[PDB]
Amino acid sequence: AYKIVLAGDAAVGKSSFLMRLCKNEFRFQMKTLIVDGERTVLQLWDTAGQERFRSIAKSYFRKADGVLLLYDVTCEKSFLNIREWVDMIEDAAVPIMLVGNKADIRDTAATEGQKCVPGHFGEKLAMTYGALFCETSAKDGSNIVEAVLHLAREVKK
Amino acid sequence: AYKIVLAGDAAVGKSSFLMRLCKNEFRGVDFQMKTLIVDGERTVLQLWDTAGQERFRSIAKSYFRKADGVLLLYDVTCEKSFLNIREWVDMIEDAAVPIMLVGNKADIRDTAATEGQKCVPGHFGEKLAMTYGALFCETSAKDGSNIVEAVLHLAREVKKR
Ligand SMILES: Nc1nc2c(ncn2[C@@H]2O[C@H](COP(=O)(O)OP(=O)(O)O)[C@@H](O)[C@H]2O)c(=O)[nH]1
Ligand SMILES: Nc1nc2c(ncn2[C@@H]2O[C@H](COP(=O)(O)OP(=O)(O)O)[C@@H](O)[C@H]2O)c(=O)[nH]1
Repeated sequence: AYKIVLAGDAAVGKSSFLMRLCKNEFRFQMKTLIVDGERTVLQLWDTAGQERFRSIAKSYFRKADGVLLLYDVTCEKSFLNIREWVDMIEDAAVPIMLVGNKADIRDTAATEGQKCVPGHFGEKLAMTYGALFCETSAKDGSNIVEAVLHLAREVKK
Repeated sequence: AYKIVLAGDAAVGKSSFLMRLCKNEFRGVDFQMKTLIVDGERTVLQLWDTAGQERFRSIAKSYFRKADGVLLLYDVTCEKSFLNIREWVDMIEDAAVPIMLVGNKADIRDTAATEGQKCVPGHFGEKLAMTYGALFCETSAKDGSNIVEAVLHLAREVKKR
């Protein structure tokens, strides 16, 4: 099994991402992917409930084969804090997949004149880090399985 | 595209350097594509900086490993930023690459010296660059002095590897 860690600030949607991926619903865990030819099993750890414990995050990053690092496209601070998480991963570690989650609210946010992190900011930040990038919605399921497959393919190298 | 990172202490003028270079103006991650003519040929640069991330040593190192070259800035009117050049060079040499040492804000040297404030003379900048085998240049993001020239000098050394 490949050990995959979900990290990012509280309230970015880590628990929701896992439930959508594993149980297909919105309100460690095991996940079998078919990646290219092969059956590929993931063991999925998350830092939800424990985000403030740097030592726990760091320990997870040490045992990780790969990291899914979420921010929330509607929460600017969660995107600013990506630097805090990546520094911890670079020190303790591994493929990183940067995920702009909650992409489904962007239209609502935009309509009501509220600020969202544009996707190209995430693409560019991810590029500087040598990280993959993906926008997802744990709510409507969009890109959820695809983000994890893109990470798994990079881990299998 | 050659990958070029700007580094150095906060407030040395990394953003201002990039904005002057890429947009010819002075007023997420700073990230710009820039085409230069180096000798005969078109040469594409992928440029970013460590503004907002200076205190993250693991990220800095990751950036220095990924760079084809570094523009490393200090502020000629701020001695501490110059002394810290030695910390930055250690990280760059530990990580990996051509370095261009840039003494930025050269336009303020007269204002500093008029007001009794200490500045780093270019001779000291050149001497530190020679210690490390780095290129050296003084620049001003504010008035545009030597900004493109610095980058071209680095790009030539990067193409030579
Ligand atoms: N609209 C929307 N809400 C989401 C999404 N993902 C999570 N949420 C909501 O964001 C809040 C925080 O989500 P949660 O999964 O608990 O985040 P965690 O703290 O990172 O584990 C909850 O109210 C979720 O319903 C998403 O993709 N879209
Ligand atoms: N006078 C002068 N000021 C500059 C120059 N470059 C940057 N600054 C100013 O110094 C401050 C820090 O610059 P900034 O680009 O944000 O530096 P950074 O933290 O390294 O990215 C800003 O207020 C700039 O306007 C320069 O060449 N001359």
